[PDB]
Amino acid sequence: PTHLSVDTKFKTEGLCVDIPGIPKDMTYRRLISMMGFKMNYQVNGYPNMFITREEAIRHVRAWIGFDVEGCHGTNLPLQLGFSTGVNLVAVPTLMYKGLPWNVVRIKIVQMLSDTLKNLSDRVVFVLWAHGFELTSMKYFVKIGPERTCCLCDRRATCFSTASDTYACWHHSIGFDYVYNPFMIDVQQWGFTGNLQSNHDLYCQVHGNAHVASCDAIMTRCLAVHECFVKRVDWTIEYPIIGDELKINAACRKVQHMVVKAALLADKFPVLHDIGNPKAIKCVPQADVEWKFYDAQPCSDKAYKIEELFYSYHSDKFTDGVCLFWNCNVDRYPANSIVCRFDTRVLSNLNLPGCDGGSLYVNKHAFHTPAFDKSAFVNLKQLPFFYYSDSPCESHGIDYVPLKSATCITRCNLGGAVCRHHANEYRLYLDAYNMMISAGFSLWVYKQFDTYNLWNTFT
Ligand SMILES: C[C@H](Oc1ccccc1F)C(=O)O
Ligand SMILES: [Zn+2]
Ligand SMILES: [Zn+2]
Ligand SMILES: [Zn+2]
Repeated sequence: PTHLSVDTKFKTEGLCVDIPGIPKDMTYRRLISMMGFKMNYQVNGYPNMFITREEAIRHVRAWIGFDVEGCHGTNLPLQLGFSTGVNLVAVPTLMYKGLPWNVVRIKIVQMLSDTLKNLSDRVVFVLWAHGFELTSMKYFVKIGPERTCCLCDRRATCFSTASDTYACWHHSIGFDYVYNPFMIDVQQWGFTGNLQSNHDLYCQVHGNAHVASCDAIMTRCLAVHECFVKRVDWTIEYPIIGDELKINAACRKVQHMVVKAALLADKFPVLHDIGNPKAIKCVPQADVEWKFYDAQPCSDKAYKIEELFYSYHSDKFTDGVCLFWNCNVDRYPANSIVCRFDTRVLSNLNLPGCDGGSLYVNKHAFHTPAFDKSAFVNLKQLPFFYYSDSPCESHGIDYVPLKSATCITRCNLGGAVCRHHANEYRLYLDAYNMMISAGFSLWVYKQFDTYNLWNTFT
């Protein structure tokens, strides 16, 4: 029970308008053969072009929606649409004019390689299969045993007929065939009605401009909805592909800094920590009464503050301060410290999601509801600052004297930042900029003022 058996049944009703007469009784084995591919009884790491829903979820970074619409099918031009927004027109002889397959296949390899090189070791074509997309694969896809890249140790994803060589997404410049792609037909999952009617039940952000790329985007969106919005699996781990470790470490440093300074500046007697049920006190030495409230990361809509706080805990969330560290609510109370992931951010960790939301993949996959500026009406943006009450002592990298109004330390109060605090400030600032650029936004109660931290040095 690891791969999808080629002898598994494939429902063909969705294919019979493009392919009339198609047998009702059909396996993946017969479908792959009908698509013009020969598997040759091969136990060389590629047992099936099609994969299970579980294998698809583990490889969500590889997902590329793909749709083919007949422009006029042997004698007719085809419009090839991808979830990157690209539309290519292939003649048998972003909107691109009609061109023969030998040049279309070069564009396909370039587009996939540039989209996927920093995300995944493969491609998973996410389909809402009606026939033409499956019969078009023979024109740009080659299959065979699992291979390695000619220039590196990564698995091969592309083939070149010019050189008779194989390459990964990073080394495929000039390559013309997609090699050993994977695919999944969403229409096999058991749906009633067409793609648009199922997609529109959960999403208003993607429309139907009636082009192939619109269908491709909708197909991947419906797949993300089914796999990450309604169903949520936090047991699945994802490989490190970027700055995951530094971002996570930075997040822990900023949370401790900000919460510690808020408690020192306003002396709240109670902190209401709302969110992750596995949360730990981020400022363990603080005097404050720390109370926890369990809420898993919402993946569909942001929590209504009325449901989190009301229906009869100190009960009085108005006493002291509320900490919402990645706990996405519709409207934060005025007495809050907030970290909210901005879904609009462009990065290799943040994948496009459903209904304005995004799929943030860092160790685990978290579908996050659309960033909404109106959630922060009772608060303000948290300014950058660095605070430290530790002794001014170097212990144990070169130096240029630090001058900064935001280095809140005893040495800066005394008129000259020490070397230890300058090094810690620069480290903190790098961690802070890393967290911000990853897409996290920080918000605080309007009365927050770092001028109140200077008198903690007496
Ligand atoms: C990020 C990108 O966003 C849109 C794409 C098409 C239409 C509306 C969108 F918001 C996507 O979902 O692929
Ligand atoms: Zn390579
Ligand atoms: Zn959508
Ligand atoms: Zn110092």
